[PDB]
Amino acid sequence: AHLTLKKKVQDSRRLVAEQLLGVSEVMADFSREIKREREQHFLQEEQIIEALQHFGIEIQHVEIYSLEQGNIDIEMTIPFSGHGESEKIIAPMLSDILEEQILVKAEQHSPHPNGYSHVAFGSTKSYRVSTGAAHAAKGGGLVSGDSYSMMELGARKYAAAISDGMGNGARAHFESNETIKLLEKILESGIDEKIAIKTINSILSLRTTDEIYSTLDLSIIDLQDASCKFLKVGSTPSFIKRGDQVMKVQASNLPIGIINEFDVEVVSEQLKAGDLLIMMSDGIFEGPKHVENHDLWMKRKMKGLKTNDPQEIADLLMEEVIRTRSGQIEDDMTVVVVRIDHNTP
Amino acid sequence: AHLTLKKKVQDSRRLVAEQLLGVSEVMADFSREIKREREQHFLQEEQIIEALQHFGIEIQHVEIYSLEQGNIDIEMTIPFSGHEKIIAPMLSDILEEQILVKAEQHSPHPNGYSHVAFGSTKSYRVSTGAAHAAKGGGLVSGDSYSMMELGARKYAAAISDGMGNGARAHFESNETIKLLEKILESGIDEKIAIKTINSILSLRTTDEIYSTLDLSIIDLQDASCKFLKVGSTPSFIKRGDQVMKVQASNLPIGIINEFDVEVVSEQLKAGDLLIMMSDGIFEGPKHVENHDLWMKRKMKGLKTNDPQEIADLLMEEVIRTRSGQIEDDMTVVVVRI
Repeated sequence: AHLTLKKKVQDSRRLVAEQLLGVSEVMADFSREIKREREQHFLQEEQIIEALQHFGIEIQHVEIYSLEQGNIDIEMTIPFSGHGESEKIIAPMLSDILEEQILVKAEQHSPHPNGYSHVAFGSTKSYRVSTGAAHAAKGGGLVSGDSYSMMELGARKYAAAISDGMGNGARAHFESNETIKLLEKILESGIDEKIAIKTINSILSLRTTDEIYSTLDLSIIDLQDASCKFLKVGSTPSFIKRGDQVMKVQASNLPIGIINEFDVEVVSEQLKAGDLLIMMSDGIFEGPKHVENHDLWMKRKMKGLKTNDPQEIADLLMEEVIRTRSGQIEDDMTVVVVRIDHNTP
Repeated sequence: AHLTLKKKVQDSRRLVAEQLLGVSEVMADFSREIKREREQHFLQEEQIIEALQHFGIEIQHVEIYSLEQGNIDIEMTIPFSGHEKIIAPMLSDILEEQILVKAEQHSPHPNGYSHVAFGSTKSYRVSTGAAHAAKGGGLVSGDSYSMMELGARKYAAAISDGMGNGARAHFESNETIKLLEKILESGIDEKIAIKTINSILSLRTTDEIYSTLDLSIIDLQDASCKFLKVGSTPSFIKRGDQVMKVQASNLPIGIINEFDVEVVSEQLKAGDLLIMMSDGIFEGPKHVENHDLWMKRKMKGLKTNDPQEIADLLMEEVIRTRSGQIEDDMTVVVVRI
């Protein structure tokens, strides 16, 4: 409730600049963070070659292909020698990485007095992951307004994202499918997840509307110690099932765009082997039209599930929401399940 | 190739990272370019207040609302005085454009009440017109266009195509122009504004990934034009009876080319007609070898200067080459000076 100020084109021009300066800040903040990751691995590489010279080990042949904390892969070649010397030179190799355990793969191919022993070292992963999902559209036809994806990023972590958006058929998929495709590439870079969401949230800021773009739900399970990073930027609830318990995780923040200041909060939970992480969109959680308490209804539905296969769990919950109606589907429905259990190699 | 590249996921993610550093590079360069203009507007502002002070009227309460080379608008307060001569030097220190007067003398009394406002001057009036059509002749077309004015200095016109189908391409075309409508509005170098759009739209590292673009910028200062073409989409200029075609060798939007986009400049005068079309109109007539010579004879047959009629009478004539069929999305934009 102010004056007129009808010469407002300049006020819009300089305001759009701050939108372009704001996103340029998170891009520069992303550039210095990835450069910091380049300097750590480079410093780790220098520290590794000095440690070899000092310890009584032979530098007959060496090749370093890549050195990420998740995907550790280096190759060496040393004289044949004898006994457990191929692995007791690895004890300092674990300590030089300071964080990761290293295993040995020794390929000795020289049935002659001359020494030709080629060896490769790789990272170790714990907790094997099993996946499965169920998909459904509002009209049950062709393409749904909800999009999901779940891919593994090397050895360390398994990712799972779900995006919603608008309710229209074509108007919501092209906007929801693009979010996951943009997230599927930014998460592949190996950047901090809390920063990766601000970077996606900044790029997708368009028109300065309310609830502009695709809401999203990201869950990343670290295989190092079976920890999870619950990132909710779509305000969609998620659940964890351990035997017969059902623990609900939720977070306060608004959809993707520039709807909130001071970005997105992270939520962490600790799980063990045999646990079941199920996620759904708003079409399943608010699916049944004749239900008041959607939290108790979703908890009791899982306690009746008597299986550990993640594929069946996604379907028995999906069709149970359909059972509450006369086969009706009043909204786009999507559910993703992930199970955790050790490798036991 | 080389080895069997077992753990390519490491080599494939370092490449995706470098793609994301490239767009982060032009974004930091975009920030330094607008900061350069913000330091230019600030350095000129300090240059203004000392020149305004040295005068028998004193600065009093001068108000500078905004000072970009396109929209110059400032207000001052001066004594009643009598017989605008303070604006001829005010135009010289800014070193560009021209300034007009707008001084209204309120209170016809020997008081010192007198408000004044100064604004930029624009030359060469623009006239617009376009024609729209869908692939199946339906409601949803794969081509999207827009033509808005950015203050006083320039009139813009963009056309994007993309895929052939109506649904898969309507989102990619509508998104390109909406993203272009915000990057051009910020006020930045046109050559750098294109590398900003193309870097953001780099996704999946495919061939001919996203929407091809056709940008035409008409400067109202001296009637110069900046032809920016991403996708080798031809355009034409009509002056009386001449038909000049502009083209560029660069490839569609994405990261399909290195060393960014070449800029093309042209000089036009009054009465000229800038027409633009997508690949659905230029390749409209299917039983034609030379699409350029065919399009040239069609414009010499156009006998009107109304930009709206030119867009329809050219589009409807492309339909006549077929049996009323529309084999692809069609879009044409006409601009007169």
